[PDB]
Order: sequence, then C-alpha cells, then structure tokens
Amino acid sequence: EYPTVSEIPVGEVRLYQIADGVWSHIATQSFDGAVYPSNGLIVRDGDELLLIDTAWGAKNTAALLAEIEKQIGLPVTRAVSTHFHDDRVGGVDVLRAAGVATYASPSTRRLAEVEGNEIPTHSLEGLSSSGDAVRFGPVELFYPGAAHSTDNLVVYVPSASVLYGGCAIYELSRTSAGNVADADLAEWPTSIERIQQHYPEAQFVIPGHGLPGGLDLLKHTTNVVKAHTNR
Ligand SMILES: C[C@H](CS)C(=O)Nc1cccc(-c2nn[nH]n2)c1
Ligand SMILES: [Zn+2]
Ligand SMILES: [Zn+2]
Repeated sequence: EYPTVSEIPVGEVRLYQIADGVWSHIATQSFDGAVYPSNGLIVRDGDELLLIDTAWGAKNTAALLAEIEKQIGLPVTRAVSTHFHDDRVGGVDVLRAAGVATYASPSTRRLAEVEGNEIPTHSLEGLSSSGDAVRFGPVELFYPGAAHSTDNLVVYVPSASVLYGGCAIYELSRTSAGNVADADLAEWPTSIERIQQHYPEAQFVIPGHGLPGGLDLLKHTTNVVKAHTNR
C-alpha cells in the first residue's frame, strides 16, 4: 500500500514503485506544530537516476540517498526542484555534497535565495512563461502558470504516463487549503486546466503531499481552491 504519514517517522524515507524505472519517495516533516507527508519522484535515466524534489530537509534527504543506494543502487546524478519551498529544496546542499547536480528554474532559485532556503546550483532555461515545456532526460518539465506558488512546475514521465503535480495538485482526501502563503488563488484553476490540456493521457497523478490518483485530482484541486476563495 502507499505509505501514510503515521507510518513514516521523521528522518525515514520510503520508496514506492509506480512503474518500471519510476518511483515516488515519501518522507515526513514537521511544519507549524504538525507532521505531514511529502512526495517526490525518482526516474531511471539510463544508468543514472534523476531525482524530482528533495525529501524535505537535510536529514530526510540523506536518508533518501541511503534508501536509493540500498534499494536501487544506481547513482543520483541530477535533481530538479519544482518550487522554492523547503519540501523541494531543503536538502539540496546534501545532494550537492553527495555529487548531485541540482537544478531549478531561475524564478525558483531567486525565490529560494530570498526566503533563506537552499539554492539549486543550475538554472533551467526555457520555462519563463506559462504553457512552456522542456525535455530533461527521461522527463518533461512544464510550467502551468502560477498556482500553489508562482514558480511551480509539474513533471511528466512519458514512458509511464506519470504526471507529477507537486504542490499545485492536492490529493483526494484534502478538502481545505494548505500552505497558500505564496499562492495565486486567482490564476491557480487556470494553470490546472493548462495541465489538463497538455497531459490528457496521464495515467497516474502524484500530488506533492498524500495519495496518488488520476486526472480526477486536477478537478478536485480546482474545487478546493475555489471553495477556499469564497469561504
Ligand atoms: C513547507 C511545505 C511547502 S508546500 C508545506 O507547507 N507543507 C504542508 C503540507 C501539508 C499541509 C500544510 C499545511 N499548512 N497549513 N495547514 N496544512 C503544509
Ligand atoms: Zn510549497
Ligand atoms: Zn508542499
């Protein structure tokens, strides 16, 4: 079964096989007095692994690398962070120290700088305007426009029809807004339709926090954002 928050002590990471050569990584971390689960992606890139997002902190991210080595045994050589928050860049310094080349859009890297979070080393060019998409090894990176954050990217794995929505996408059982401190509640439903229009063939949809689902997560997320807009 997909691991839930009460099953993962903070400091431990679980790996979950989604398809051949595609895994999600699941960690847990405290935020303002409660502990939450968090998802990331791992994609086989030939003889190497491409990591999508840290495990939300340095200690969790070290546990992630240890779990990858134990269970998969290929090197993580590249990583992309999908937004500037700590569940996506927190641990980038651990990755860099372990030899991982770290990437994020230029908007993400500057927003990370400002918030005092860790900063990916390399900039992803070609994602500066909503609707833009670029190839990055075995994945496509898509900028859907502002949503959970103004700099949020989603990640598509064509080999497997896996759509990684990151924190722009809510899981089914979440019916209220999470951290919207940095969100653009007006644009958000528009960006979701863009995702829907760019990846209608998506088979698995992974939110930034919680249980994977289908393209139904897109509709559901839009409802939650709008419910919260006239609450
Ligand atoms: C740092 C990380 C960036 S998305 C984060 O805020 N995760 C996160 C995840 C799930 C819920 C909440 C939340 N906030 N208020 N009620 N629930 C926050
Ligand atoms: Zn976030
Ligand atoms: Zn998040």
